[PDB]
Amino acid sequence: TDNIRPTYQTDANGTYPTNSWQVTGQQNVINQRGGDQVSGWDNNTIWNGDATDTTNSYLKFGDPNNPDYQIRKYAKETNTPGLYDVYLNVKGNKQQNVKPVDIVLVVDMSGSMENRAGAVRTGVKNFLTSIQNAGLGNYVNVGLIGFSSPGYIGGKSGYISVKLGKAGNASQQQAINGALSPRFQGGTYTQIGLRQGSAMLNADTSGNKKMMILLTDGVPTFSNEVINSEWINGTLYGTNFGSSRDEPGNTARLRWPYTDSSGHYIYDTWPATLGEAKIAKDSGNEVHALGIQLADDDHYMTKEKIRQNMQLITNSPDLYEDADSADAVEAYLNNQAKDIIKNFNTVTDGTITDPIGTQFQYANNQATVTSVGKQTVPASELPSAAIQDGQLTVNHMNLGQDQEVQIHYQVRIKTEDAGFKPDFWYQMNGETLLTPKAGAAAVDFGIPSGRAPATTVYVQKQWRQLSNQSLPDTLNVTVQRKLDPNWQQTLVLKKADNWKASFTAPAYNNQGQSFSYVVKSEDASGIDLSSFISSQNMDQQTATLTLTNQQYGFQFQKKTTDGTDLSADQLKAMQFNLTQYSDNSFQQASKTNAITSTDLQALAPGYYGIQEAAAPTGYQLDGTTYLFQLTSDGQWQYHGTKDNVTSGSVINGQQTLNPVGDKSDDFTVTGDHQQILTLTKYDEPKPSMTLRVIKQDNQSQYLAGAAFTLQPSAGEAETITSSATSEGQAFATKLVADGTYTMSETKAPDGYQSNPAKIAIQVATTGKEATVTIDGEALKPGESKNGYTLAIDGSTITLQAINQPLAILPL
Ligand SMILES: [Mg+2]
Repeated sequence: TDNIRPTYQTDANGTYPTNSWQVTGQQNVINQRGGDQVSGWDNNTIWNGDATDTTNSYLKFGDPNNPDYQIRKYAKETNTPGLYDVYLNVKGNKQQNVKPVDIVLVVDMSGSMENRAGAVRTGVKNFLTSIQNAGLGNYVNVGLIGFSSPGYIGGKSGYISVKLGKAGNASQQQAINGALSPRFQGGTYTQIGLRQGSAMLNADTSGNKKMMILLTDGVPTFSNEVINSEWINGTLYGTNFGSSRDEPGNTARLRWPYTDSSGHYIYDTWPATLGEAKIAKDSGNEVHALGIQLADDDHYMTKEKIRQNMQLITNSPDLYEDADSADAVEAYLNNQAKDIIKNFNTVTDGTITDPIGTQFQYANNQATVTSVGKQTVPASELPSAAIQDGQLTVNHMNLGQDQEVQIHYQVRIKTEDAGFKPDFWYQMNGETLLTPKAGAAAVDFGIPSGRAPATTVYVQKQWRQLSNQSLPDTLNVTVQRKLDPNWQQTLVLKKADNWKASFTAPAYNNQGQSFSYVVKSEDASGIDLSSFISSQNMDQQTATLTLTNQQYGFQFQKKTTDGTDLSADQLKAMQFNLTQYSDNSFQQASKTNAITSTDLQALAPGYYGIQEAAAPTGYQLDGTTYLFQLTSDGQWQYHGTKDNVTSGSVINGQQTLNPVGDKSDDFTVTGDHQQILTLTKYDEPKPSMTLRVIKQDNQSQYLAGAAFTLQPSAGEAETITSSATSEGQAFATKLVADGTYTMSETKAPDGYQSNPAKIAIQVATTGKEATVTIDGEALKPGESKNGYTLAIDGSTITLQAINQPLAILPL
């Protein structure tokens, strides 16, 4: 068998069969080639791996052309990666060139048998036929002893005999069946049957197995005189016999009982009959018996007692059976035929031991046994197969000519273990052994190997910034998988390579699925990324783990309740401050910076406030500080105001805020990934006043052409020229609430005296009234001072100015 012990190699590619084959179209399993003891390994390097195959890649023991047994172990990958079908096939045979067995049929041909007789005739004929049809004709010598009583069947002898002969032989068959053909008649001298059957068995010392099968209805009515006897386990056994005979004829009970030379009482034919059986057994014969429709022995002995006695004729009770009908008789003999045929199997109570390989686990604990040879192994003869404690064991294998069994189980390669190598052959079994019979040397199945291939996984960084400033040139990341505490993979993602790198890993996990990877970046000292909030996704289709760094930000837009546009001048006086807080109480600012309506400020997760500190010129100040939060996962939350802090509501799309006269402020979340929080802040205008000048000469005529200039406190100077009309001329510049202004005639018209008087106007907080002074002195509506008369009607301030002609020395 040296020529067919599977050999394995181990090297940088793993451990695998040196003489191998592959399954057509699969690259991750490798099996052991078949062979025979003469030629060695077969030439079959690839075939389909179909489990219904019974011809390819077997290891054949004995005659290469007619093996004693042949075996196969191979694996095939399933449609689930890492999960393999494994199959063990074993086919048997009938033995060749071994000694025959000798069987003597000992047939009760007494009258009490004849419809018993007819089932015996047919049963015996089928017994011989069965052995012939199984090709064991030449391995079974069968003889016959038929008994009745002296004078009937056998003549004086009381028995007939057909010598031991091959069961397969036509003339031997005829001789046996011809001998059993006369009508059964006479007494029942069971002792002579047992004696002569044993003598036939013992006539040589070839060393063949010796077997006697006794067919009787169980009541011996003739026996030899019992001379000595022994009591053994509370039954009486005759041990020495005279030539005189006890002849009760139609019952076992003696007419004239006696005490024998061992001082034991003999009152029936049983001591003699059991005695003779004991003598046969002691000589090395195996005695089987069929009790055919046992009936009460008149009113002497119950059928139950007879049955008890019958169970002592055989070597053990096991080897006595009852037959209740003609079919039971044929079935018994058929089963005796099968048992004898089974005797010549090359595999008898055979076993397989199959420990799973280190790098594999059982998919499940199911080991399915099926018959697949041309001759069926019935469900009751099929061996047992069980998986337990990392071992598949197959027991009670019984296989004759053209009988083959297949055992199927499943194993999964473990890729997750810390030491696992992809693209590396691991054996699916430990040493896997058929022991075909008790005491026989074990023989090896060929062990398959499996592997999981490596695959390339890509890691990519995606940046979504609010600027397009310089990003870092590199970024360090760490990959992990599901969380696996040993497995890690660091990578350097580089601007130069489109922010993409790769690693290799096993293509699938312990369950044959793609690994779920997670990735995280490390801090880079030279650049601040607290304003980026990362998210990730493995796209199995592209084999790419993308880490998305999303920048978040805040901005505001400023509006007016009235609906007018704001000047660039107006926006110059406006101030907004962004505050950041330490915690969700917003009780302590960590910082406060100016933010304009053209800014988009990147924000790290935190707590924040936005407040108008100064209104655009013309508009009222709303000093409300709105409070908000950017969470760690890029959620926006509204936390009310400084006056009334709330616990934080998620802002979903928009969140309407406090009323501003006519309108409401709002927070609105914008940008394509909700990355921008936009404040819309409204401003309501300050109520205002208009200033107009009426101009006259010293004689009540309106006087065009006098220049008057209005100087706002922090605003811009405006000059107008008087009309020659009662309506006068207005300034376009609105005198807004709280505002300070001065005015004077900056250019008298030609021929008129300049008037240097200084009008100061201070508008009330309401913006619906004003206080007026002139060269420091209070001037009230209706009153006059230094050429000016004041009137105030609603929100209109009117100054009537009188111009004096240049003085002339009169002549
Ligand atoms: Mg009888």
